[PDB]
Amino acid sequence: RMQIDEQPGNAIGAAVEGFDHATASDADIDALKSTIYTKKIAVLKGQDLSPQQFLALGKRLGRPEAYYEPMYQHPEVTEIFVSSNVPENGKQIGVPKTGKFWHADYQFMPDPFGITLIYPQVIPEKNRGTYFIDMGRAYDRLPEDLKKEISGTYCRHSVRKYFKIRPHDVYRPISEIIEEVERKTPAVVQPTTFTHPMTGETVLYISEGFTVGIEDQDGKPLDEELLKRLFDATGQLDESFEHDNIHLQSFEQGDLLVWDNRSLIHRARHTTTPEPTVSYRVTVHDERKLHDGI
Ligand SMILES: C[C@H](CC(=O)O)NC(=O)C(=O)O
Ligand SMILES: [Fe+2]
Repeated sequence: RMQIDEQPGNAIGAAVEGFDHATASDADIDALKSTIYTKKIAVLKGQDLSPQQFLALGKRLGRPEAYYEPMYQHPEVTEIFVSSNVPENGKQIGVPKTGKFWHADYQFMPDPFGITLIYPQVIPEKNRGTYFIDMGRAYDRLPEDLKKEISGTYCRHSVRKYFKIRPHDVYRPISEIIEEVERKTPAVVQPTTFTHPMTGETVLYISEGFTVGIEDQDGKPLDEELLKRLFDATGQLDESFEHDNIHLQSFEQGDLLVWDNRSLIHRARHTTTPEPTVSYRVTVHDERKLHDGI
């Protein structure tokens, strides 16, 4: 039935053939999750699923959690995060072109989930994909001066930079929305590096989209150049996307991307044209927290 073909050596990614979430065994799920923690990306091939079946597939990997802002939610399945620029019956479903920035999912939240699932529905014919950076691999290749400078430091993550304007936000003062974002989703504090509870790797838990500051042990803020140097060194400032840390993951019809939300930061690659693009997303919590300090 299920057959996992991992990429050779330390290459990122792994293809999964003949996977049926309804008939997959417990050993198939454990082996798949083990591939996600080690190969970071698991591409399920030939997935023809309804929105209800996509949620049932995500339930096999963990406990799904719906996005906190309801305008992203699928009308039928509230646990499905919808990124869509294609109206259905003239109504806007989801939010158009999400995640066009380096980030980890729910990084700005106090308890991020460990597994992210992406099921593209409408795929533009050419320049479409998703960039990826292994922050565990990025920390290992950091310069020694940066490793010891961030030792014992903390980082603050906030969605204040890419919080999308909601339909009911029209005609409201922009400072009224800013204070609402800082009230409902205040900046969370995480250690700059944590230990992956599944693999034991040291993960540099930062992202240009969500990480807004860096502090030492006492919470005393450090110069924001330290964060900018970390973004530059890991490849999050390369607008050409030719950095060695950057991996471009494309997909065909029927692919279902399941990747490690602890180690990986990602960025949506969209066309420079108004070409239709629809993607469904399910995000689940596994048997452990983001790290053993949460
Ligand atoms: C703000 C952003 C959605 C968007 O780009 O509109 N949130 C996430 O990506 C997530 O953490 O799930
Ligand atoms: Fe995302």
